[PDB]
Amino acid sequence: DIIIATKNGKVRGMNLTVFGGTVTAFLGIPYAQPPLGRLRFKKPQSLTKWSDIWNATKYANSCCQNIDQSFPGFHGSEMWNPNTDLSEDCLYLNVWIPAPKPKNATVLIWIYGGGFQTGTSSLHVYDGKFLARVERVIVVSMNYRVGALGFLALPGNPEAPGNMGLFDQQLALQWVQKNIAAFGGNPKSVTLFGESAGAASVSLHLLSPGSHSLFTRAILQSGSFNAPWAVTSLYEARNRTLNLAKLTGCSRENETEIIKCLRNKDPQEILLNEAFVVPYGTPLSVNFGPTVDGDFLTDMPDILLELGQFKKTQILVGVNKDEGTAFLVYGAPGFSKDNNSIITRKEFQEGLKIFFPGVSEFGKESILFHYTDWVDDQRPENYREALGDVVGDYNFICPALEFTKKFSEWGNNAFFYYFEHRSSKLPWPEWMGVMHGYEIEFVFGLPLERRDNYTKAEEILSRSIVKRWANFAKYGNPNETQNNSTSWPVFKSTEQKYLTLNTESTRIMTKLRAQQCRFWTSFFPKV
Amino acid sequence: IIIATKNGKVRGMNLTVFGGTVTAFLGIPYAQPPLGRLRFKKPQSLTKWSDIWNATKYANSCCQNIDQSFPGFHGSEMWNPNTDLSEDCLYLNVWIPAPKPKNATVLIWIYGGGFQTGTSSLHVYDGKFLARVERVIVVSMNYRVGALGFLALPGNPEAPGNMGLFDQQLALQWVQKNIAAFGGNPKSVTLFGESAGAASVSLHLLSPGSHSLFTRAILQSGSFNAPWAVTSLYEARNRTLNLAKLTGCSRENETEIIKCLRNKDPQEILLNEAFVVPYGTPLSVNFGPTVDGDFLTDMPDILLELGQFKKTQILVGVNKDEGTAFLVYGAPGFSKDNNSIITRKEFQEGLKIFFPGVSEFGKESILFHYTDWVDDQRPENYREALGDVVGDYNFICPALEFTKKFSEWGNNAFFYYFEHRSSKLPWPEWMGVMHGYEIEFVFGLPLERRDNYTKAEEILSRSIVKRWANFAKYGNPNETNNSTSWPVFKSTEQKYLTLNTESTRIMTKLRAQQCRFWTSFFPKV
Ligand SMILES: *[C@@H]1O[C@H](CO[C@H]2O[C@@H](C)[C@@H](O)[C@@H](O)[C@@H]2O)[C@@H](O[C@@H]2O[C@H](CO)[C@@H](O)[C@H](O)[C@H]2NC(C)=O)[C@H](O)[C@H]1NC(C)=O
Ligand SMILES: *[C@H]1O[C@H](CO[C@H]2O[C@@H](C)[C@@H](O)[C@@H](O)[C@@H]2O)[C@@H](O[C@@H]2O[C@H](CO)[C@@H](O)[C@H](O)[C@H]2NC(C)=O)[C@H](O)[C@H]1NC(C)=O
Ligand SMILES: *[C@@H]1O[C@H](CO)[C@@H](O[C@@H]2O[C@H](CO)[C@@H](O)[C@H](O)[C@H]2NC(C)=O)[C@H](O)[C@H]1NC(C)=O
Ligand SMILES: *[C@@H]1O[C@H](CO)[C@@H](O[C@H]2O[C@H](CO)[C@@H](O)[C@H](O)[C@H]2NC(C)=O)[C@H](O)[C@H]1NC(C)=O
Ligand SMILES: O=S(=O)(NC[C@@H]1CCCN(Cc2ccccc2)C1)c1ccc2ccccc2c1
Ligand SMILES: O=S(=O)(NC[C@@H]1CCCN(Cc2ccccc2)C1)c1ccc2ccccc2c1
Ligand SMILES: *[C@@H]1O[C@H](COC2O[C@@H](C)[C@@H](O)[C@@H](O)[C@@H]2O)[C@@H](O)[C@H](O)[C@H]1NC(C)=O
Ligand SMILES: *[C@@H]1O[C@H](CO[C@@H]2O[C@@H](C)[C@@H](O)[C@@H](O)[C@@H]2O)[C@@H](O)[C@H](O)[C@H]1NC(C)=O
Ligand SMILES: *[C@@H]1O[C@H](CO)[C@@H](O)[C@H](O)[C@H]1NC(C)=O
Ligand SMILES: *[C@@H]1O[C@H](CO)[C@@H](O)[C@H](O)[C@H]1NC(C)=O
Ligand SMILES: *[C@@H]1O[C@H](CO)[C@@H](O)[C@H](O)[C@H]1NC(C)=O
Ligand SMILES: *[C@@H]1O[C@H](CO)[C@@H](O)[C@H](O)[C@H]1NC(C)=O
Ligand SMILES: *[C@@H]1O[C@H](CO)[C@@H](O)[C@H](O)[C@H]1NC(C)=O
Ligand SMILES: *[C@@H]1O[C@H](CO)[C@@H](O)[C@H](O)[C@H]1NC(C)=O
Ligand SMILES: *[C@H]1O[C@H](CO)[C@@H](O)[C@H](O)[C@H]1NC(C)=O
Ligand SMILES: *[C@H]1O[C@H](CO)[C@@H](O)[C@H](O)[C@H]1NC(C)=O
Ligand SMILES: *[C@H]1O[C@H](CO)[C@@H](O)[C@H](O)[C@H]1NC(C)=O
Ligand SMILES: [Cl-]
Ligand SMILES: [Cl-]
Repeated sequence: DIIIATKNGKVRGMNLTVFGGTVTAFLGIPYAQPPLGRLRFKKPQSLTKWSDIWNATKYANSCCQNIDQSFPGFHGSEMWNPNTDLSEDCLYLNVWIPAPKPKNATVLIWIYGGGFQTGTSSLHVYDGKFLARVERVIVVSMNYRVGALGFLALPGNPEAPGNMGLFDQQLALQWVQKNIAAFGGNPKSVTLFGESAGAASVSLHLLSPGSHSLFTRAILQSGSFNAPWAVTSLYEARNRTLNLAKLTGCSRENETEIIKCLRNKDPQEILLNEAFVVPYGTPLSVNFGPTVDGDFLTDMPDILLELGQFKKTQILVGVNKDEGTAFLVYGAPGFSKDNNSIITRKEFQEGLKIFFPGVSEFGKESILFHYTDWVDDQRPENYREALGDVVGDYNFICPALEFTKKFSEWGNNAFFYYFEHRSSKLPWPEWMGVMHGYEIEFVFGLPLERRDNYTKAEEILSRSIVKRWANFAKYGNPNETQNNSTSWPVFKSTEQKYLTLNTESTRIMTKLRAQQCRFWTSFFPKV
Repeated sequence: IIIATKNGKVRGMNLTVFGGTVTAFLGIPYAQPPLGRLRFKKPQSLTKWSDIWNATKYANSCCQNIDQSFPGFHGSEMWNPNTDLSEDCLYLNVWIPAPKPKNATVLIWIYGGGFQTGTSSLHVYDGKFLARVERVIVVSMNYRVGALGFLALPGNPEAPGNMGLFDQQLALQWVQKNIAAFGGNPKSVTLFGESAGAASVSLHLLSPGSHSLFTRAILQSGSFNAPWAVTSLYEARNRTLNLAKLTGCSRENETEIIKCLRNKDPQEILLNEAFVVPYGTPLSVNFGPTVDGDFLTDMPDILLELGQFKKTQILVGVNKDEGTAFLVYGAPGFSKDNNSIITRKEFQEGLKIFFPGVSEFGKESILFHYTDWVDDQRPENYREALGDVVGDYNFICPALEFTKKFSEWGNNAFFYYFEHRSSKLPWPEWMGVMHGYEIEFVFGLPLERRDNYTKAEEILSRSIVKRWANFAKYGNPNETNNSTSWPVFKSTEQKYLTLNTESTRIMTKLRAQQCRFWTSFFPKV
């Protein structure tokens, strides 16, 4: 029988057969009191103690969230939708342990993305059994509250203070500290990693003093807090709180009556109004996300970064080749996943209106001018690819590069990567390229499974990335082997070297998309 | 089998070597691990252990950056560490003839690696052949490299400089207090080393605290007066502060700088070592020996001219093509994968990379002196000139100058010029007889006939092996009847012995016309 004694009680797991070995899995451990009833919109309350044995043998409920139904039946969009029932009672975590039990294993803690409005740790692409099996690491992941239930903010009011989903994540890290030894893991060797809004969350744990003792190192995939979508100003968030009140007939004279009113709405009545709190949004709108709450964040994060007030540790950062393409088929004119989306100069100008709704006509012209110095005038694909790059540079690449620059300037080793391989099984069309989110399956080792019809090159790439990630967690250095391997050098703000990841050649290069990023850092803010 | 050292018992291993047996002790600890509060400090003497230490595997190599310019390539990876890296690395190895001798001369090897890399467990430093064929006891030790071994704030015991030099000194101390228990003679000990190991050896000649720890010295392709060998206290101060800024460790206080640096991950020290110098070259020594006021009481060249050093017999030499290895770590037009033919303009660009602070006039004068072609048709003329510039300035001419001055104090000195290119050499033919590729002949590797060496290579390696062990035992590098006698190097005739498979001649005034530039004109540009 598979039983571990946690400080809240005993849990029962399951045995999994992975590559002729075993992985012990405990799926669905609770780490907090369910945020029901009067605990709606409050920080997670710590768990008590049960006397039974909790049966951690299935994934648990996913937190309440709207679903993406833009392409019914499409594996492309549906692989991100929740694969367990939805409920407000969702504060559960999973643990994958290598067999035979380790004695001081390094722990990798995954934090999913989803614009802070969607996501769940139970998705097939976040399956930590391969990492446990192949690299002997413990893998942990948690469900955290998304949308208004996760990030509604009346700043300074404990009834709805903001950043609750981030405190959710933080509590799960507290659990790993208190309990992971009992499973064989070293609480002094804990590496957070996440993707997109999960990576933005990981960068915010670097800034937040209450997290500093809960992990060792950070891995940020396709996101950072200084991305234009990741943080809301303190008073833009309280404004959206009040318009959600109005949208459900909860406008009141004092804030705590507002909250008491919101607490008796049914989740669906809240999720049904979340889109409407922003006047005019883009496909990258975060309706309810991290804010300056005075608690988890004591200042706008760009200030803390500049002043050097953050955890001093090693980081691993990178981005994908085609971050922007996914968002074009969610609101730009002339774009479909089912045709090759050749657009015109004026469709391109309408695209920019979709993604830059508040920008002047001169600013939209300067973006267009910077992105139309074609190598070949036709190339019908010019304007289609230009728009993908505008979205991808402004929203993911240039901020990740800026964060790594500023962070490395205070003396810790930083490593940067450019992921360039398109998955051979990728359900989206070819013109969308190396999309946002489609390195995750390679980070978790899914191509190591041969019955799954990936290419042998893809198994070798995924085997490499798994090794480099797990070595970075263990040693602070994303090396593969000492010989017959390209050295991944540290990213310093002068040379700015990064490693490229694909099947043909891993190369050291420098100054990734510097001529694009110079626009967003040095011209666009002045517009 | 087991031996009792003054601090506990160690257990060894049997090696079967050329029909006989060699008894090996690999990975004996000789100092406390320089960890935690001991990082950057001198080595702390060890205290007795009650168990039995098992010196049966090579130990951890000291933290160091790894040459990964050529992933897969044997010619560079054979210098990379072949045990795990760790700050816990002050171990040494001992190889003993079988059956046990009772008063064997000891040969102590100090490896090179520009003071930044290296380890005693490399295959080309395997001491079992020397013990088997000549009945000498061979020792080698790991010492700290890079900033972890040579970070200097002069006068502060928390980071004084030369810590890696004192590592070597503590290992020499262990041999004085323990080699007799193994069957060795502490009164017959010869240091030998290559490149930075050779420079290390020559500094042990100058440092009075090492005076009593050895008898004689062998210096392969290096000496302390080489331009890359010693950092000024000025340079060391600029580089320690630069490492502080690069790690986030700038403080207003020296001791706060070091308390911050003791908290850094070793990789955060290693991976910043490269940026502490603005104008680096492929021969840059980021953190090397300094005048610390302890190991070195004064500037080495002063101690040399005044005669303030251990008086004894020394054996010194260089290889024919010392410079070529460095040409593929920076110079333009050079590759291990093509014949590296270059033009006069590319030659001028190589000079820029090797001499970044030299005036345009001085770089012109380097050019002129090295372009008096015997045959001005050969397209490889400039390729050869540049390797000869680097080799003469950095290794050959400093070694000749060192041997001249050392000899003028009544000491018997012997100089050699090694010209054999190994038949197995992984690097292209144009690099010739490279830096570091006499070592495998000195350690007896070609004596193993299941190894793709040539017959001539076995015979050449057997005489070098014999001559070296003879210099250790008797103070004179003699050999067998049919064997050229090796005459003493003296300032006026300047005789040296040539080493190759064809014929070993006696010649005079090695490369005198090249070196006249580096001693008598270059110092004035
Ligand atoms: C003594 O150190 C200073 C500081 O130098 C920089 O070197 C960088 C590569 C990097 O490692 C960084 O940590 C450090 O700041 C040297 O100063 C510089 O000199 C060059 C001229 O060659 C100028 O171009 C730089 O602007 C200047 N930088 C600063 C900050 O002053 C200086 O050269 C060095 N001197 C010696 C003799 O080593
Ligand atoms: C061991 O290593 C090479 C691969 O080294 C390439 O591996 C990359 C991950 C990267 O680190 C890079 O620096 C390194 O050079 C092995 O090579 C490859 O071998 C497979 C078959 O096993 C071929 O299908 C590939 O085309 C080939 N890629 C190359 C050569 O770039 C190789 O087997 C081995 N090399 C040696 C010298 O032992
Ligand atoms: C990757 O590089 C790291 C260096 O950062 C290697 O780390 C040492 O690893 C061993 C385990 O084999 C430890 O016992 C040492 O203490 C580590 N030392 C340091 C300074 O980190 C690691 O072994 C390398 N891994 C591979 C597969 O090459
Ligand atoms: C697991 O590994 C840790 C180190 O990461 C061990 O902790 C030791 O080192 C700590 C450094 O942070 C110090 O607190 C102590 O020297 C030591 N901690 C102790 C003895 O509790 C930890 O012991 C390991 N646990 C094992 C091997 O079971
Ligand atoms: O809460 S979200 O609305 N999630 C819904 C998304 C809409 C964008 C496409 N997909 C995800 C996706 C991923 C890959 C490939 C196909 C589809 C569904 C949201 C909102 C802002 C973000 C801002 C940044 C990143 C993610 C964000 C997610
Ligand atoms: O240890 S190093 O830091 N590494 C750079 C070297 C460049 C020389 C080629 N190799 C080693 C090598 C050896 C032989 C033949 C092929 C290759 C790697 C270093 C740094 C300064 C030096 C200065 C002087 C001498 C040696 C030095 C070594
Ligand atoms: C805050 O937001 C206000 C938005 O008002 C709106 O009405 C609500 C109900 C929603 O449906 C939104 O779509 C509407 O835009 C702004 O009117 C106000 O100026 C903002 N700022 C401040 C400082 O109040
Ligand atoms: C959890 O399940 C318990 C039953 O264990 C069951 O019996 C054991 C031996 C295994 O076979 C297991 O797979 C079976 O499901 C119940 O007795 C217990 O009440 C359950 N606990 C809770 C909290 O529901
Ligand atoms: C779990 O796996 C272990 C080790 O592989 C095995 O000994 C045991 O029988 C399994 N227990 C189950 C399936 O309950
Ligand atoms: C040393 O190795 C021997 C090999 O025979 C082993 O028996 C012994 O347990 C080891 N002792 C140690 C590590 O103290
Ligand atoms: C060798 O060892 C003996 C051991 O008694 C010692 O007396 C002698 O001085 C040593 N020296 C030499 C040069 O052999
Ligand atoms: C160095 O500065 C620290 C800062 O408080 C101080 O405690 C220490 O005594 C200082 N030491 C010297 C020698 O100035
Ligand atoms: C040798 O190779 C290097 C790098 O590949 C190149 O720059 C150089 O021009 C080549 N030289 C010749 C003669 O082919
Ligand atoms: C000698 O060469 C052969 C192939 O040519 C190789 O297999 C063998 O291992 C080599 N010898 C040694 C000692 O490596
Ligand atoms: C493809 O996408 C939509 C299909 O509804 C359409 O508006 C767009 O113009 C189409 N483009 C083509 C077919 O090139
Ligand atoms: C070396 O090893 C054995 C094993 O202990 C030792 O007794 C003997 O002196 C040597 N001889 C052989 C054949 O190993
Ligand atoms: C060389 O070794 C010693 C030292 O001079 C001497 O006794 C011996 O006879 C010499 N042998 C030859 C062959 O020169
Ligand atoms: Cl996502
Ligand atoms: Cl060397």
